[PDB]
Amino acid sequence: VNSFSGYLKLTDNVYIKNADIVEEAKKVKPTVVVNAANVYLKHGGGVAGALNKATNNAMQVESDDYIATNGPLKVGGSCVLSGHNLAKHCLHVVGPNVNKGEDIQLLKSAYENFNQHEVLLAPLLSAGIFGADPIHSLRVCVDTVRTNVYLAVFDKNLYDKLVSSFL
Ligand SMILES: CNC(=O)C[C@@H](C)Nc1ncnc2[nH]c3cc(Br)ccc3c12
Repeated sequence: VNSFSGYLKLTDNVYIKNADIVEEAKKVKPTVVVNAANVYLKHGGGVAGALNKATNNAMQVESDDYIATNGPLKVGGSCVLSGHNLAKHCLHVVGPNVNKGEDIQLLKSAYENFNQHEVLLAPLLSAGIFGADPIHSLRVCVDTVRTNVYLAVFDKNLYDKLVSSFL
């Protein structure tokens, strides 16, 4: 039993809700919140900009030190950093950005990072400003993640479409 509330169950291990991931993290304080990161950990907009804003820019300060030490992530890769006031940990995961020409096949590799964590609160990778089809992202999530994932979808119209079209 966990504290996630109001989710629709899609499969044995995947759950979904129309919710602002920032507000959801603040309420649940999950062990892991997933950020929709880029390779530079520049949290300017989309989910990343919103999560970082909620940390009062502490996420960005920590991220800049991480990059200065380690260099950029790989597309499809991840790193674990602090969750600040939102969660114990933040798993920064880089899905391919279609608006940069990146290989959509890398979306499966991106979701594989979730399997290193027993339970996660997450957005749909490569959705939103990353330009991928969210219906496809949900399909890859369900077919790749084996651990327990609670998906927050900000847009109500999109949430209803994802549920209604789910096979
Ligand atoms: C239409 N874009 C998506 O669907 C992409 C998806 C990854 N974005 C989000 N997903 C879940 N919760 C979220 N809260 C937010 C608050 C702010 Br401001 C900006 C974005 C999000 C956000």
